[PDB]
Amino acid sequence: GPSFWLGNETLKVPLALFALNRQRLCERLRKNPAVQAGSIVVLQGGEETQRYCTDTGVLFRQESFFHWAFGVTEPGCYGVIDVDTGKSTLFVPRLPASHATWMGKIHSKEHFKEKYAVDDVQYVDEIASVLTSQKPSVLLTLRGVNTDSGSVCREASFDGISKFEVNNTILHPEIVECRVFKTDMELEVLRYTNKISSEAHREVMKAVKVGMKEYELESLFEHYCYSRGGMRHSSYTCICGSGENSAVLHYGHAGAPNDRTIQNGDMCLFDMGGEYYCFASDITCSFPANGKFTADQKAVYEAVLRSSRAVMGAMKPGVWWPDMHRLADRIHLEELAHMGILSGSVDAMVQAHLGAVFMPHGLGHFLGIDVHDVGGYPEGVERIDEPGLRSLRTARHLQPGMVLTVEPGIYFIDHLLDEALADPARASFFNREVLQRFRGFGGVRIEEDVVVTDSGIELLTCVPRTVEEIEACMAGC
Amino acid sequence: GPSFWLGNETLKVPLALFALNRQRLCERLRKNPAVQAGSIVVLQGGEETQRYCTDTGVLFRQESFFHWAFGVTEPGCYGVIDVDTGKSTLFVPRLPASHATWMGKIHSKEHFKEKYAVDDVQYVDEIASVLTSQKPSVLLTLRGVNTDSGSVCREASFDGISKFEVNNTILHPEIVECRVFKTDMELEVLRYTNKISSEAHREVMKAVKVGMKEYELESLFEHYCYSRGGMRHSSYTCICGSGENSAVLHYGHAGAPNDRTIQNGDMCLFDMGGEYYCFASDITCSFPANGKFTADQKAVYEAVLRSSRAVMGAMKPGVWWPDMHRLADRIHLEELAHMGILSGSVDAMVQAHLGAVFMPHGLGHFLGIDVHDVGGYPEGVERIDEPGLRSLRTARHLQPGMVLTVEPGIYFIDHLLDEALADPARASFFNREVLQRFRGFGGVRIEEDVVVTDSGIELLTCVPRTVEEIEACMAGC
Ligand code: NA
Ligand code: NA
Ligand code: NA
Ligand code: NA
Ligand code: NA
Repeated sequence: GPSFWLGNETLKVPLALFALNRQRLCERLRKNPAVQAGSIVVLQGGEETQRYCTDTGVLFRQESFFHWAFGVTEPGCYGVIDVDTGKSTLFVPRLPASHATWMGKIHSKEHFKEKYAVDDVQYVDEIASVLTSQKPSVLLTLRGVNTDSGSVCREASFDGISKFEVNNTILHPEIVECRVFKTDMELEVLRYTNKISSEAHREVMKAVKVGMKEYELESLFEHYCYSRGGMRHSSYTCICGSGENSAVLHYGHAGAPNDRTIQNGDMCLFDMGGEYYCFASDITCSFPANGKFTADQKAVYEAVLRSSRAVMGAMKPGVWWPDMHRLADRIHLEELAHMGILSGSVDAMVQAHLGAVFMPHGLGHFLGIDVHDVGGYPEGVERIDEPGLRSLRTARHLQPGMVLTVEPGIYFIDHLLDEALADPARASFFNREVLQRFRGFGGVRIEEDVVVTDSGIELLTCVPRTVEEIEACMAGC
Repeated sequence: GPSFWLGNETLKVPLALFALNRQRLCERLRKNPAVQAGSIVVLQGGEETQRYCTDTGVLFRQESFFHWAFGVTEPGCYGVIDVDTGKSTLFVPRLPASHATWMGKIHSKEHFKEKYAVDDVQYVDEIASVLTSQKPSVLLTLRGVNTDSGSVCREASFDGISKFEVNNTILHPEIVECRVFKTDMELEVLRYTNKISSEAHREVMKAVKVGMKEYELESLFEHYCYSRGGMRHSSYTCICGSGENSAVLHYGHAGAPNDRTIQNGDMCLFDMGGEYYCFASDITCSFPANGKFTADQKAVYEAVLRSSRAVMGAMKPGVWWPDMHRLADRIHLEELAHMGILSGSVDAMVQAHLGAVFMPHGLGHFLGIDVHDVGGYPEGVERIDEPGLRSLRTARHLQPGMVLTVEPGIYFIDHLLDEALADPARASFFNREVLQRFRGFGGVRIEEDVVVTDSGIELLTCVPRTVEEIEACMAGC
């Protein structure tokens, strides 16, 4: 059948991918004992937006659940799925015949039907009529709480919906759960987003020169991803932290917009990932600006390399994700002790949650259509109220088909260091004369994207990682 | 004093630019007989947003009126200006000390005071208490209708505002009028945005090759603008129309995403403009994909060049903008007749509104902090209900300090030509034996940004324009 493509060397994504998603959603819904026969899933697509009160258009990116189900790139659509039959209907805007002037061809409904391989296409203004005709028992709409933002999903509405029975509680947990497990077709797209983003990271490492602004590398990264990968969007705002900014976890946003001059001796921590057809990638590379690790930089870096590889090697079905977080903590503490920053029993350090002083964020998260993907905390899976672990975006056990980032890091963050040094249960583990050398060091994060397999993981990311590989890459070898 | 700068060769913009805007707004309001003594202007800044229900952040860009008055890059602020004294107070978010875990150093109020050169800085949650202590007579808030989008400006609101007298009618027309007339400091920024965008257009003409995707040039343009000009945003989504797509006026949006392969013999129409520190640029260059104009391409192109230069030569204070639109129409019609596409009396063609068949859009618009800048249709200025002229974004008379685009074009749009050919009042002008050669030609638009001076215009844009210049640029001169 048909495929989404941006030509050149970009990936052809079969529209069958979305058909399979629709089938899987229906299969799950049919197993749910609360679901009535004759139910119809109703999703509302994103709409075109403008900046504030202006007419300045914002580039449209589809809403993630709607994209998962339909793969539709146009704004202003709806999509419905008969649960019992699996039959899909796309609803497209009826554009005035007088509109070929400003926006482009006025495509027929037949064009959209063949483009998206759905069962039927109707106009948005006909939705109440078309639904009334099907005599559904209930409309299943999307409403629930995203566990990363705390936002409530936008439930579909249309002129005439009040005439229907509507259930807005059943669908969200089921569609979330389907999104958690990537199909083989979805994995092909994620391999591709990781391929292009990995190439772009390598180009950035080759291009970095002392004296550049951080944003020069952001620009280069996005230019590679778009011109060579067809990635018009990134998956999140690029983090190009250099020097002390590598310790700033929330960096690159408008209040800290990648505007520091990279200096000789600085570490760089670049967390960037292109998006292709609404599928994410998320990769972080850390390396010395000047292309040569100092002894202290090599020590910190190789500690995170060790925890990265230990977590990847331990991951397999049945592994509890918080145990991976604690595994990384333990390794970091051992290496920070080997380095002389810490002294004493690593067992006692773990008991005092010292790892969270150095890695306050979660070890990694699900990834898919959203970079922080849905389904980390379904009902019955509890957040753990401890330093570090409270920041984890899932406390689930791993299963085949889950896609995770693995992103341990070690940072020297003054607020956290100083808090630990004030606490008698934690202060004694520090050698202050050694820690002093590391104030302003910045931080190192190594982030890989992986898929859980039947026996372990498959790594999607392909960037230089050892000190040797990084130095050779940056030397222009 | 302090300036905004992104380093390297980027423009240093003094924060005194915004202080001057605030002073101008107060001087205007002091002269307004309806403004009460002790009035305070209250503006609310833009807030940080995420994609839909996800935690994926959208890169924050300040709201335009708020930017014009304060130049503040951070989300979540408010700003007030005492009218009688001109005293400015910025209100900033209160971040808890623990956010230093994720954000590095949390900036003090003093930091923001020095950064923005305002008189005072307070936390947002203290706004009601601070205003109460000032004992203002009335708060002047922003509400009015944007004449391009039809949207209503977001009026400031905070907890406790109901305890004050609020006027939401006076401010909008006044602050809009200040924005219409650019200061010397603003013109320096618009000259810079034109310089960078001009260079980037030149790089695109040098790089275009038959066989590329349109979006490869969008990517290159945006990369030049960000890496070399510090332009993180474009002023609007890039329009990169090749071949038939050059006749689609706002091509490049999500539904038509610059995804055509450029062919030998195609015309390209590239409408792209970087934004620096929320100041716009808007430039359109038209040129043959293969670097060599055919006779037909040269004739259409030079017709638009003729109207471009006639309008620029005619613009001066006191000129009614709709007269410039009609001037361009007349020239296009003369030239289309001189190339054999039309025959008969140009006077009769103008009476028949034939110009609007070839140029269905307005001649040009105000430009400033928004690409389609505010103030085109203040109370008393009426829209003209005629083809072409109906699309004008202003019917004002020109005055010194206004900034306008001058963007005549000629396009071969099938549904417009077909309408004309089906209308006995218009059909007779066409020579179908010559017209047939231009079906699928696309279109040409030449867009310059200019400032109205005391006696004429200043051209901001600096790209090759003659056939000879364009061929030389594409040949790498
Ligand atoms: Na990341
Ligand atoms: Na991540
Ligand atoms: Na393993
Ligand atoms: Na334009
Ligand atoms: Na324009």
